Amino acid sequence: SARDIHQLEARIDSLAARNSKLMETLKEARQQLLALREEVDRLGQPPSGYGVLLATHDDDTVDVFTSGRKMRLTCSPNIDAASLKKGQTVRLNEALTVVEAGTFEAVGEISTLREILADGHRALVVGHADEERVVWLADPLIAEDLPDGLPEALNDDTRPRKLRPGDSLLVDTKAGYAFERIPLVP
Amino acid sequence: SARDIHQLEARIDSLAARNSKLMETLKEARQQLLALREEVDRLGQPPSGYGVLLATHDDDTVDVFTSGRKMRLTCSPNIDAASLKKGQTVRLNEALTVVEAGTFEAVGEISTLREILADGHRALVVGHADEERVVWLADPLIAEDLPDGLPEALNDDTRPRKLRPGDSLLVDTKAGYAFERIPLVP
Amino acid sequence: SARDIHQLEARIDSLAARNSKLMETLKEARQQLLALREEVDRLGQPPSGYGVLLATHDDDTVDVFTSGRKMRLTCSPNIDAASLKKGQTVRLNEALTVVEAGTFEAVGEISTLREILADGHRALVVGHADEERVVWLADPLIAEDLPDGLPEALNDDTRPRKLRPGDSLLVDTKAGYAFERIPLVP
Amino acid sequence: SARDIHQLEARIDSLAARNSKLMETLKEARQQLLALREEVDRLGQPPSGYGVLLATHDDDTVDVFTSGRKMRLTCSPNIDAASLKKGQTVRLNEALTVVEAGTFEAVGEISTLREILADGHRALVVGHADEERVVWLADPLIAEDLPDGLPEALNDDTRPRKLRPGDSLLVDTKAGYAFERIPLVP
Amino acid sequence: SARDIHQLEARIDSLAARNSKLMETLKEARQQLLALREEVDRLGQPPSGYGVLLATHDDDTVDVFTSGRKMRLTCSPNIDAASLKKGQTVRLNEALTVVEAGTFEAVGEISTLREILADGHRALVVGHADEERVVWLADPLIAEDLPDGLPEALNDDTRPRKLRPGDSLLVDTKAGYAFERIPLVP
Amino acid sequence: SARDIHQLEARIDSLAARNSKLMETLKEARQQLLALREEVDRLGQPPSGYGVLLATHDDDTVDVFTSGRKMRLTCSPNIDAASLKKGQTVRLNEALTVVEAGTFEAVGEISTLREILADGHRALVVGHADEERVVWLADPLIAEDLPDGLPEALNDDTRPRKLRPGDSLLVDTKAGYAFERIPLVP
Repeated sequence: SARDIHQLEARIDSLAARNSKLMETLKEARQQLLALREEVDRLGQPPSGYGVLLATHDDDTVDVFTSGRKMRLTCSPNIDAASLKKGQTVRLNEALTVVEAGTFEAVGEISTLREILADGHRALVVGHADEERVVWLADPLIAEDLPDGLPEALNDDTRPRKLRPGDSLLVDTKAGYAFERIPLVP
Repeated sequence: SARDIHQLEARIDSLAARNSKLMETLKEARQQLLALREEVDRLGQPPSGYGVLLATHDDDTVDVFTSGRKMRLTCSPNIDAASLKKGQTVRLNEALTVVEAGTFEAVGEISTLREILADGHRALVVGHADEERVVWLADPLIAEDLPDGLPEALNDDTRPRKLRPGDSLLVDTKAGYAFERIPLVP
Repeated sequence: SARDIHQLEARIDSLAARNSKLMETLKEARQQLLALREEVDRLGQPPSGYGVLLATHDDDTVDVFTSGRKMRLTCSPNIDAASLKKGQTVRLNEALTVVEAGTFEAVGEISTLREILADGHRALVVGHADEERVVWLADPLIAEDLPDGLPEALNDDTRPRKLRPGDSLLVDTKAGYAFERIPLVP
Repeated sequence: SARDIHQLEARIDSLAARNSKLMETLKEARQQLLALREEVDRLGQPPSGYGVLLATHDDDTVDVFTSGRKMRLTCSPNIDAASLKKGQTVRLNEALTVVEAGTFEAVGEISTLREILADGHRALVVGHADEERVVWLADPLIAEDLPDGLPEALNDDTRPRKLRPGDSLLVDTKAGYAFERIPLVP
Repeated sequence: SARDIHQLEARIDSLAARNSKLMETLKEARQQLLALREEVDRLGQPPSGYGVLLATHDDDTVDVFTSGRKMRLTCSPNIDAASLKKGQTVRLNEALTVVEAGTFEAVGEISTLREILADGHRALVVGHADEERVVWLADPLIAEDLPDGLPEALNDDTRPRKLRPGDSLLVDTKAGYAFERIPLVP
Repeated sequence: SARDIHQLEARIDSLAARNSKLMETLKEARQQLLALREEVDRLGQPPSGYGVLLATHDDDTVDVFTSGRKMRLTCSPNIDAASLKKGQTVRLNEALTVVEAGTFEAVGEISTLREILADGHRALVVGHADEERVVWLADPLIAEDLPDGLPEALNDDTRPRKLRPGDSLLVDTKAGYAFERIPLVP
């Protein structure tokens, strides 16, 4: 027979055609993604401002505290929402839209703390003119595996301990955070 | 005339399984380009303001306290018309229109409580250097079912009670509320 | 005669015509007013800000004090400019245009008062760090039929009196107002 | 043929007095729709700013002090180019252009007067905690015809005088003026 | 010959033409300048703001300090850059662009000064609550021909001297300037 | 026929030297209209912001401190990549993009130095009333080649040294740095 031959020579074209047009739509999608993901680094571009991170949400939002208010902010793709730590300094572009995580604020108000609260997250800190406030503790100061502390009879060690009613802390009253311990010798 | 039909059946059987390896990788391209495009499509929609709740109105409206000032603004169809409590933190969108309820601002100044006021609603508190301001109390400080306390002849106070003058309670002098009590120890 | 009949049948049409077109222009004016006055309630719509009222004018203006300056502000139709009392919290829409009157600011700075002034409107109040300032008194504290006083030998009454050099007042140093008396037990 | 003419004379006499009841109610519609439309047409024109007057210039210009800062701006044709006195309240329109004179800011800080100054224009006053600032005086404190005083050997001072050091006078340290004297009593 | 005559009658036109068109281009330039220089007085027009002059550059720019930041600002033609004195109140139009020079600030914070620095330009002033700060000195207080000082035994002269560890100064802590001496008598 | 040729040679010789007096004054018009137009063309280009330098990044970026806040922004491909020192006063254009090094903010608060810190980068200084803050030090306070000092048994300290606790050093607590040291004398 001579109809089968013409029936195949027709399927081969009906398949070469679907192969030309598919190979192209991929290039179109792989060009498209390299553009969208080039866009996401355009988001992390300077000039950018800095807020403290108050708390994490489930739906990829953050309570950040920036420019003096509590804001609830959408963050970038590029940023890993699990590994965001309470009270860490984040970065943010024009329209606020988070784009990095960062150290902890390292400079500022010192105040001595008077006790840790039932919560286990908040301190009674006492600032400078016998002023008392209640801050959140930056995850790093209640942190899981922090050494007992040991006594105070092999003198000044200052290496990282769990928190004592005595220590001096670096805080941001404006925000609501503790941040780090400090050696004082009074 | 029979090799002709192998050739064909062999170009075919070869394309249709290149056609199906592409089918499958183009699927897994669209599925990454569409999950990314929604994340980015979310970053477009503006962020959220937060503010303290100052009083319900027999209107639809509320007196909140947002980016510094005392404003009166409407609620969205979807939140509990009047069953949010005086002085809780709420969320607010771009055009300023409440949309959630929340916790209780839980960090801030500590004052002592000079005496609850005339009408059982305001307190007169003394701040950090003696200066006396008069604050609204927020519901869970005067809710209906709070134990009279007993006098103090067994020790421990950590558990909910009616406000006795003397108590150190926490307060946001720029907004006007007190928000929770503090387990004092000397 | 047959000219009079045609002369009336012509006046009746010349009057039926003026009656069709008048009945319509009214509907046009009564629709127009229901739109203008619907607009005036669109003005009192949320989101809205709140200022203190300094003093009233003849030509429907107010000296209000909102967001930190003195402003001379036009108010809404809906508003009864003679029932406005010096130092009364008003409300204001987007472009500042008053739209309600209201209670009295109820929370804030307590200070004690050292004397009323020859004016009979202004006080020497003495705040917290032996700081002295001079506020306007909210009409309610010099009000006409304020019961005299009587001594203090049937003890604590705290029901409304005329104002003593003793009492503690709720003020807004920012604005310049007193607002209410307070029972301090001392 | 005579009933015909009653009928007519009776349709007429009936319309022309429906025509005149409408005439009159449409009048009283236009008279409410036009009195309202002017009130609303007024709410369009922007509100007014206020500021203190810092010094006449032999130009047309004044150095006033408005939304917090110290600006120099023109006067409107219609106010008396030179006859307004150093440090009185003035009104200002949207494009900042003075338009009125006013009273004297009548409420604020109270300082004592340490000694009038070198040139007879500035005072050195001590504020509420001991800081000493140096303020301009406003005309009615150094105007030309003020009683030399008398020593004090009969009591009551409430009447206009030349400033004796000691006198507590009232002042607006962020703007720089003093504004009026105060009856002391011990 | 008759070709020379036609050769001159042609140069005279070729020169009358260059004379018509030149006389016009001048009017065009002299009209243009009277417009540009009319523009430069339109720049010094009210409403205008007031900054302190920090330091002068060579390239017609200034470090002024206005509205709380340090700014490097271009000034107008009309203004003589080498007659600008460190710490002199300047004026500035809408877009900041200097347009006058001025007196010195005249009112403000008094503090006594503990010493002049090795620099010879900066003082250790000491403000009110035993607060120490370090200001630039307005040229006028280290000025070249400042008479000596002399002892203090022909009593209070107050007439202009060179600066002592004793005197009280008028300063702007916000800017960083001293400005003038003051005769206190304690 | 010969007067004809004087006439001509005399109109010519007269125009061509009016033509050359204009030539020359039009030159001196263009030369003033173009030197002015460039001065004015400069006043168009926006002014400059300044801010403190908070830390180099192994990116291309810096953490500066500008119009009050703490931002991270890029450098102009012409300033020294990372050989600018921590906490020096840089300048910034309109779109906020650094463009220069500068001196050292030389005026401000004076504090005493309690003890240099753990990692030799932050100090803990006490301020003016007793509050203690923790500040970044700016290169020249801890650069490499600074004399150990010697003890105090001959006098005069004015010359560069390593920071001994006690020293009064200047500092800008809102930004975070200290900046230079002060020759103390009791």
